[PDB]
Amino acid sequence: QQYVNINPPMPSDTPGKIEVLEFFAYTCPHCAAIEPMVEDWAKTAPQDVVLKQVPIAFNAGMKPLQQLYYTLQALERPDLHPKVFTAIHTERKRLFDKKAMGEWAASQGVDRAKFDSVFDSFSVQTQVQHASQLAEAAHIDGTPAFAVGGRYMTSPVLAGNDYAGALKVVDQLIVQSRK
Repeated sequence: QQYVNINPPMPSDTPGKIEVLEFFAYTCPHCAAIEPMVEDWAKTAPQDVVLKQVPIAFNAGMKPLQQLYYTLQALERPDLHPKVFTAIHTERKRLFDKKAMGEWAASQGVDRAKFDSVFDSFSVQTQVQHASQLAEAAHIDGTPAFAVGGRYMTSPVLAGNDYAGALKVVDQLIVQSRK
């Protein structure tokens, strides 16, 4: 009813843990709205569950925003991740290409040369490719969306058009994923 099956199931990337993938995009207003609720949910999630946030690209212009996510993670600035949403949606900053992104990161204390180097790195390119591979295998059709255990997919729309309802379904799917 409030979720769909992923067939064939996706293989697990975290032994002994149930993976929850939140597929998101920085440009998605609902991803921005749900982000603090996801961060709060992650604080109380079961210890055998791991949350991964996976940036997606439905058109090629979204690929720099995938690179931005993995660049901030590689620079060990996860504090800047929620601030990207705020900068784009509340402060109306146009953080849509590498140049604007690097200027914004530099204003946040990131060395510009390191940002630019990491943004172009093979490691980031591989993570972006993997993010799009995961979205393809999970049969993504919008954001925000949640894949649970590599086997089930839900979203606020599927869970009765409600953010908290989506996370309640995620909780139900976690129990199901343990069998």
